[PDB]
Parts: sequence; structure tokens; C-alpha cells
Amino acid sequence: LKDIGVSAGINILTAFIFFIIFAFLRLQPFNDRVYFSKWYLRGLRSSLKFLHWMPEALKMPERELIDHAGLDSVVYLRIYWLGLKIFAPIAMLAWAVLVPVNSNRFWAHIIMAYAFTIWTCYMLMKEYETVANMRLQFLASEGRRPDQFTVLVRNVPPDPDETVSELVEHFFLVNHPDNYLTHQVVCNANKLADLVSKKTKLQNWLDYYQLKYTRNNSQIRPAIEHYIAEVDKTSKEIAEERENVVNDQKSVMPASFVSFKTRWAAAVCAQTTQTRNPTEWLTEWAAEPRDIYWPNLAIPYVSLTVRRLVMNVAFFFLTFFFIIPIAFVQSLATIKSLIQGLLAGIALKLFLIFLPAILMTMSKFEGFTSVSFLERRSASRYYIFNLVNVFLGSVIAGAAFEQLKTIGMAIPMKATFFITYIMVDGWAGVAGEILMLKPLIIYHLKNAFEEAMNPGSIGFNTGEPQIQLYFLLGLVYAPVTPMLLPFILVFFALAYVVYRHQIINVYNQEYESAAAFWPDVHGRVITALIISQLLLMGLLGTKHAASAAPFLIALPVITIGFHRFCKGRFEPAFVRYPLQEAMMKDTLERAREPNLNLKGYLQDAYIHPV
Amino acid sequence: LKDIGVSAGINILTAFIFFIIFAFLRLQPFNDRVYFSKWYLRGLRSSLKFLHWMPEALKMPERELIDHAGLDSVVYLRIYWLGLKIFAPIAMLAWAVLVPVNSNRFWAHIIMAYAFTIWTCYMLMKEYETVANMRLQFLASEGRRPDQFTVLVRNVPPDPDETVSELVEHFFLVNHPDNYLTHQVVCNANKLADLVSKKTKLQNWLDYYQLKYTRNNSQIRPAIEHYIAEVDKTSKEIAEERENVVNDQKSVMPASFVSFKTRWAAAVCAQTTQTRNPTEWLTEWAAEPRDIYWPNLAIPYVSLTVRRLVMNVAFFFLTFFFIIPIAFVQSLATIKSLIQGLLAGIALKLFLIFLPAILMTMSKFEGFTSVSFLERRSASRYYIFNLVNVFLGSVIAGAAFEQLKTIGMAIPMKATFFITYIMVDGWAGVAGEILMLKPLIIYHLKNAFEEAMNPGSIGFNTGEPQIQLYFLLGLVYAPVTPMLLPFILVFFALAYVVYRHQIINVYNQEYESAAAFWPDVHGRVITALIISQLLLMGLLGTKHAASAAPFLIALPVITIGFHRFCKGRFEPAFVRYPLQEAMMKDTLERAREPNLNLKGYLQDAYIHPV
Repeated sequence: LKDIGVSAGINILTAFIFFIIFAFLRLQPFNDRVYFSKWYLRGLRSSLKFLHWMPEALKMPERELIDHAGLDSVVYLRIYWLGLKIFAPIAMLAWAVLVPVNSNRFWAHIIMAYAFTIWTCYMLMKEYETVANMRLQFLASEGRRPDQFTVLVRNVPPDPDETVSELVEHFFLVNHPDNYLTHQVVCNANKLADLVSKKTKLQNWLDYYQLKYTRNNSQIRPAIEHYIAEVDKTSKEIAEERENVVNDQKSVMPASFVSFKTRWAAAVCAQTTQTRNPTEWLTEWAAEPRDIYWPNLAIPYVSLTVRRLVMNVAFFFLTFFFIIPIAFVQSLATIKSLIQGLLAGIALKLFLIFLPAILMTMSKFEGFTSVSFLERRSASRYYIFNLVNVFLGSVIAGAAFEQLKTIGMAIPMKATFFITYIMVDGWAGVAGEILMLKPLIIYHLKNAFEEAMNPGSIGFNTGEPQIQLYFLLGLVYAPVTPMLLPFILVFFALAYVVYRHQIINVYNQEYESAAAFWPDVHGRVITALIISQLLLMGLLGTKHAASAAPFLIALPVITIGFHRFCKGRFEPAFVRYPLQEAMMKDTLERAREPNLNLKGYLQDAYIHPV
Repeated sequence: LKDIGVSAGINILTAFIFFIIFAFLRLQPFNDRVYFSKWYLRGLRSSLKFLHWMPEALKMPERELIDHAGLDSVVYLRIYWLGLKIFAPIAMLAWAVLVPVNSNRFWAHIIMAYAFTIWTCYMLMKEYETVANMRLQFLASEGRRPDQFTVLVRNVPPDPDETVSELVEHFFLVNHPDNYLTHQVVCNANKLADLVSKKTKLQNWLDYYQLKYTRNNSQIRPAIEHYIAEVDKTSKEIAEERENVVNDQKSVMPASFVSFKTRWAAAVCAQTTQTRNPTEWLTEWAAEPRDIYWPNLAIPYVSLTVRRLVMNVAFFFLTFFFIIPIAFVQSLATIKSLIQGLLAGIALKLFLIFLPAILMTMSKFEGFTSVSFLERRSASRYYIFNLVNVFLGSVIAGAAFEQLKTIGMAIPMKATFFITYIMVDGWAGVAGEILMLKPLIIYHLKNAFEEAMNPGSIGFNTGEPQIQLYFLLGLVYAPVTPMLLPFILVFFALAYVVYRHQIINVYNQEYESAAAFWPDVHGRVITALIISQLLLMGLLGTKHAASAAPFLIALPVITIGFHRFCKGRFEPAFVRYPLQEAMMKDTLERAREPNLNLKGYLQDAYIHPV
């Protein structure tokens, strides 16, 4: 606990050091752009002390924050405030029953484990209903956006000699008459998009030396004529790729974007199954053109489930290859001894700083088109990583390295490591996330060597799975060792205020989702609950508490039944855009804009980056 | 095995005795109506030897049988022929590997357990695709039928003072314009329907004595004036109930039948979620008016999940109260000794002759409106009964009464009882089902004491769960004790030929489903597979076969993944009437009948029995 004390001290001092340097950076205006990316994307702004920062983030109201920076960001903040709502009462009720233990006491705290799970389920129900309610209100209040008016047909039958464009056009002229507006064939511009990305990358690389020389071109060997030949060769390849993409046969794909005159028509197309064999004509709710990760499109849907399976195998080999750094961290967990206990957590965060990136890459390979759903799946895989590797794997590595109640007496000892870790990653890691060292340094390098901000998304695939990890920790250790509970609670407080500021000021919504991820979030925190209970049993079973097993069996039963309740009761608010919402919003829009001429708008929406 | 021999002998002799008496009954024409109910419902017919019966049932082709007696009946026969296709190769491959055993042999037959499950999965895939293909072809080939054109809205908000009729009319005039044809409010005629059923019941009771006396009314006390007062009181109550049903407030329910001009519109309504909160405006594919079990309608959908839960509790108390007759049967299982071994099975069938009826009642209480889905749920509960009571409960009772490999060495001994049982229930029970003693005696009593056949449905909720029970037995004992395999195989042969005859000649389709139950069937036989594997492990684990555990872990993994494949690949053919099928069939129908005037037809379809 002295090691926990010094970890918490080092990390509150690191949080306040980050706050100091970050206030300084905000005050110096030449990096102001980095710290206010919104108010600059929105154009609202242009061109002792710490006490004016944290309150100013919460001076922003709720609905105005929604209208400001999208609903997905504000409901990510809502995941933070849900952590507060779920672990502040849990902390009160756990410190109300922690004083007796520090036998019959375990009977007196299994009812408190109940209280924990009943409270998190009541909170998750109220909160799931709240996020769904604000989601549907936001979807009815969001203006025109092609994501509402269109759908994605993934697999079509390429059998006839007739092209896919006129094929899907005929399919929907037949099936959805007086509703189908325009198809939009997805191109295999993956090669052309990669070519243009390479083009602009080497273009800024060329501008580097262009702005560098200014007296006499040094032309490092690694010359500038090399990059001139680069732009020439890429221009010739772009000419060839444009000649190939204007040609139909090879470039077109089985998928297309089908737009509809009414949002109701798009909603019927999305909800329903279209054709006889569900392997084709699958109709996904088409995310925005700014949303869908175009490189992941133009992949055969037949070769999509094999990609998901090979990525599951990659995730398996990852967890069984990422188990050795987790064991290294645990052995680092078990003066300078407390500094080693803290180095354990800091090296775990250093090992997990590249984990969300490679999970993003894994999900990009997994075939998900919408970067919204791509980050949702990335967060889901990061979470089933943290669950099986950073929590189950880390706790079993701690139990193994305590040998050098067998495992049951060591998991509250691994909670000490988890405290040091929530301090290095939740406290100090998020406090460093405020600085945005990477975005700021990138912006400075770009401007030094017009306006091309693109700051960086809210980082759902990175931040959110850590929040589910801390839900997991707080739920497994609210029943076991509430010494962690205050630390994850105050982390939720911090994380909320800082990420709320960042959504107010820097974080943009790369994907304009409508809190579509909250099912996942719920389906993860609820699984956290399950993992708590199936773990709490594993701690009261090895402790020979015979009376604790039946109630801890009845508990996850009611928890998973409650998850089924919330599923059937609000998941239709996210996963299935309802028809009444669609038609009501559509009639309101037609009342406002009576001509609305949206054929050209929708057919030009989902072309491709050009 | 001598007891099995005499059970099989008694039961083949009972099968042939039933065949004899049944040929005799068919040949005597005064009961002909019972044995040819079809050809009399269809009006086709009106007004040594055994060798002309069994072939004549198979002289009927397939597609003509579909057009003859519905697709659900022919695909029930297809479940039988699937039993043949799944257990004849399984029998060949099991008698090819049964001669060595009657250690290393278990390694040589775990690959054969694989072969069994791989073959049943290939057969279930081909067969699931076949039944789905013929289902979609039948749905495109079926003529007009209100089930295709309408939908059921279960829960509406009764909040406004405005009535539910105009409420749903306004809801769908707003949401489905140019598509919504007519609402049809479901009435709480449950009381009126029960009253009219009592009316006609006591009416035929009165006609009993009317046709009985004919010289001088004896007027048993239990007089005929009593039944005259019965008809008078029921007529007054019918007047009151009609005055109440023509009144709106109390009689109308939250549910209604919404019909649409196009089958495509009905299909979009059915597939989609309608309103914001999924607890209301649920839109079920509305089964035919002849189908939907009207008494089960007019129940609050809020009080429907509580009915499902109380029926789950009733099923639990049933299995834990029906465990004592299963134990009685098992103790009867363990000269006259073989006669007791056979009495075990005959008393189990005698105990299970009322099981499908009370499961039908349980499902009627469980809130399912369509007697199609009502029999599907009844068969599902009968099957999760047979699985946990007549197979798991019976095998554990046999293992317990062998005490008077502990359980592993007794389950192949319980397979002897299962042989005696498939002989008394599958062989002799189905051979008695041919006679239809109950329908025939009922018809004779009715005519003796016009034309009011109503023979009795195919009995899906009764026959089908027994077929899944025999799938369960054949799969658990193909890997364990293939002495049963030939008996269940020849039962599938028999059952097929007899039920095929009965569908040709007597069995009518009370519900004109479109093989909607086959998902269930598959989802049950596939669960049989799982139950086989999770049981085969339990037999190779208690036998200390260390090499058998990993492959028998990988087996049910691929089986449940295969079930997921078939789910995602054909369940959309049953559970979700696709939009292309709907619109194609609708355009064909509009090409044939261009006026089609179906507003009156559809709005008069789903009134109520009157």
C-alpha cells in the first residue's frame, strides 16, 4: 500500500505537471490551433490558472454540446459519467462494508456484491434508456445527411453479362418503386485511393525540401529530382488508374450505395432482408461518406467472413504472443521497489500504446466499411483483449509470480498492480492525452516544414476499451478489494472533465455516428458484470465459502437476463432505425424544404474521394 | 439383448396387427371418412392386402403432395426422410466400426463420431437448403392468402382518448402511405368465443338426447329441459356479449391486423421495427385467419413475457414432477422379465400420451397467437422435455437404478431401454397412430349420436418432438451403442411411410404454415448433435480416454459453428419473408388479376369466428 501510495503520488504529480505544461501550451497562442481544433473546424474562433480550465469544460451544457460536437462524443462523455454514476454509489456501499473485513463476513458482503450489480444494472438501464432517448431525439433533430437517405447493398449476383450499376438500378426499380432514388456503385479505387494518398504524402515530403533549401538545394540522398520523378510517376499511374476506373468490368464491385427519396424508404431497405439467399443483397445502414472507410470497401463479401476468421486467429496469436509482455509487467510488479511497482504499469501502458493502432489495423482488415463500426469493432477487440490479457492474463500472471487460496489470495494482490496501472494510464495517461503531444508535434512539424488541421478523432477504439477495462476492474474489485474503487472513480471524474474539454475544443467526430456504439458499450460493461460474477465465484469457491456459491449463481443469471431486457427494450433504438422515426422526420423535412432536389445530392454523396 | 429381441418382436407383431386391423377398417367403408379425411376435405373422393397400402403412399409424387396437403406436411415427412438420410449412412458407418469393439479402439471410433456429425451436418445443410428452397418456391407459388398480405401490430399506445381502430389507421396512413389497406382490430372475443364453443358443445349434447329418445324422452338427471335452459341462457349471454363487443372501449385490444395492398408492403412492415420503443407496435408476420389461435390473442403484450416466465416455471416444476414417472419407468426397465422391460417403454408412452396435450395448453397460455407458432413452441418445449427428462432424466434414472465408469457404463445399458421404447412408441406407437382410434371413435360417436369431419391436424407438437427425441437417441447412440441405430432407422422408414399415407389421406393442415418450423427442427437436431457431443465427452471422460477429449471439444465447436452458418445462410428464408420474393410475387399477381379488389377481402379475413 506504500507502493500504491507512491504510485498515486507520482501520478497525481504527473497529472498536475501535465496540467501545468498544458495550461502553458494553451496560453501560448502559436500552438493554439492544436488545442482548439473545434472552434476552428466550426470556424467559431480564429487567429491559479488551472482553476479556469476544468470548470470551463463543464460550463458547456448538454444539448448544446450535442449540437456542437456530435452525439457520439457527448455519449462517450456519458460513458465516463456512467462510470461515475456506477462507481460512486458502489464506492460508498463498498467503503460501508470494507471496514468490517479490515467466515460470516463474506455472507455480509455477497449481498453487497448483489447491491453492486443491481445498482450497476439499474444505472445501466436508466443510462441505456437515456443514451437511446437522446440518440433518437438526435436522429429526429439531425438535418439532412446522406447516411439517413441511403443504404449499402454489399453482395449482388455478378452472373449476367449486364453491369452491376444497371443491375442494382433494375433490382431497386423493381423492388422499391416510387422510393428508389439513385444507385452509386462502389469502385475498387482502393488502389487509386492508396495511389493518391502516396501522392499527397510524397507531395508534402517534396514541400519539405522546397521550404527547406531556400538558398541552395542540398538534396539529401536518402535528391529533390527523385521526388520530382516521384510526382511524375504517380501522375502517370493516376492517369492509368483513372482510365481503368472509368472502365466498368474490373473496377466496379458487388457493392453499391442505394439512395432513396425518403428516409423511410432507406429504413425499410436497411431493416429488411432483400433477396432469397441472404449471402447477397445484404443492405447495411450506409454510414456517411465522411464515415465509411473506403479502403475496406471493394472487398468480396464472400472473402469477408474468412477475413474475420483469420483476424480471430490473429487475435488469438496476439493474446498468446502479448501474454509475455503482460507477464513481464507482472514480474516487474513483484524507495526503488515502489518505483519498480510503478514501472510495471508504465511499461504496460507503453506496451499498450501500439495496441489500439494494431487493433484498428486488424479491424480494417476484418472488412468493416464504416469507420464508425470499424472503431466499434476495434474497441470490442481491444476489450476482449483487456479482459483476457490485461485483466485475466495479468491477474493469472500475478498469481503465478506470487508463487516465485492459491490464485484467490493473489488477485487482490494483483489489484495493487491495477491501482498502480489506473494511476499511470487512467490518471497520468489521460493527463498526457490532454497535451496531445503527438498531434501537437505533428502540427508543428507540418506548419514549420494554408490550414490542414485534421487533429484526430475522439479515439473511441483507444479510449473506450480502456474505459471498459476500468469498468471491469471496478466491478471485479468492488466486490473484492475496494482499495482500487476510489482510484478508478476519481479517474472517471478526471477522464470525464478532460475528454469533455477535448470534445469542446479539439476532438472532432471523424465518424458522425449517432451513439451507435452504445449497445457494444453496454454489451461490454454488462459482460464486465458477468466477468465480475464468474470471477467472484472463483474467489469465494477457492476460499471454501459454501453459502456464497448459490447467490453468486443467481446473480449473473439476473444480470444476463437484465442485459437481455435492455437489449430487447432499447437495442432497437440503435441497431434498427425505426420506421415511425424515419417517416416522421421525412414528413417534417418535406414540410420545411418542399422541392429538396436530393437526387443529385445523394448520387454525388457516395462517389469516392476525388 | 434377449429382452430387446422380444420387445422388437412384440412390437413388429403389434405393428403388423395394427396394419391388419387398419387395412380391415379402411376396407369397410362406413368408417372410410375417418381414414380418408383429405380427398373429402378436398372433395376429390366421396361416398396380401397390406402390400397395396405402403407402396400406394409413396406412389404420390413430391410437388403434387405439396400442392395436395400443404408444404408443412410434406416437410414434416421431409424430417422423416432426413432421419433416413442421416441414420442410414450413420448406421452403415457405425456397423462398419462396431465389429471391432464387440484403449486404442476408442481412438478409432472418435473419428467415426466425427464422421457421424460431419455427415449429419452435411445432410442437415443440404436438407435445410432443400426445405428452404421448396419453402420459397411454395411461397412464390401459393395463391392469394391473407397471411401474405397482412401483419399483426401487437402493442399500441392506448394513451389518447382516441380509439385503437382509428389510432392504428392513422399510424399506418402516416407511416405506410400508398401501401396500407385496412386495419382490423382484434376483439376480446375470447369470452364470446368460449361462450359460442360452449354453445355448440352443449348443442351437440342436446342433439345427443334428441336423436336418442325418439320414442319417449328418458331425460337423464346427470332432464332435456336442462339443456333447453342451457341454450336459452347461452343465447341471452350471447346477446349481452354481442352488445358488449359492438361497444369499443372494453372489447378492443392493443393489437390489430394491418393489411396492405401489396405483399411487399406487408413484408416491409413485418421485417422492420415500427416505432421508437420496441415494447409497442411490434409487427409479426400475421398467420392465416384459419391459423391464429384467437383465444390466445386479446392478451396484454405487457403480460406476455410474464406468461412466458410463469410457463417456464411451470415447465421446471413439470420436469421435476415428471421425473418420478420417468424413474418409475426406469425401475420397470431394471419370460416375464423381458415383458417388464417392455412395460417400461409402454408405460413411458402411456405417461407421455398426455404430455403433448398439456404442452399445447402450456403454449396456449404462453401467449403465442398463431397455432403454427403455437405448435412450434409446443414441439420445442416437448423437445427440451425429452432432452432433459426422457433422455437425460431417463438415462440418469437408469444409471441410478443400476446401482441398486459409474454412469458412463450404464448409459449404453439405458440404450437397451431406449430400444424397447422406440419399439413401443416409434414402431408400435406410430402403427397405432395409423388407426387413429381416437379420431375414428370420435367420428363414430358423433355421426351415430350433414358432415363435420375436422379430423385432426398433422400433430406437429406431438409427432415432431418425438422425431427430435429419436434424432437425439440416434446421435447419442450412433457414437456409443449402434444396437439402437437400426431400430430408429427402421422407425424413420415406417414413420415416413405411414405419416406420408396419413398426409395423403387423412391429416389436414390446421395451420397453413410454409415450413416455418424447420428452423426450430434444425435448431433442435443440431442441438441433438451438441447434446450428443457434450454427452460423448461425458462417456469418454469417465472412461479415462485422454486422447478423446480434445477432438470431442473441436467437434461440437464446428457443429455449433455450422449451425450458425446454416442460420445466417437460410434462416432468412423462413423467419424473414424477403422483399424481392414479395415484390416479384406481387407483380405476378397484379399481372394475373389486374383489379384484385382486395380491400374488402382482407378486411373481412381477420375479423373473428362468427
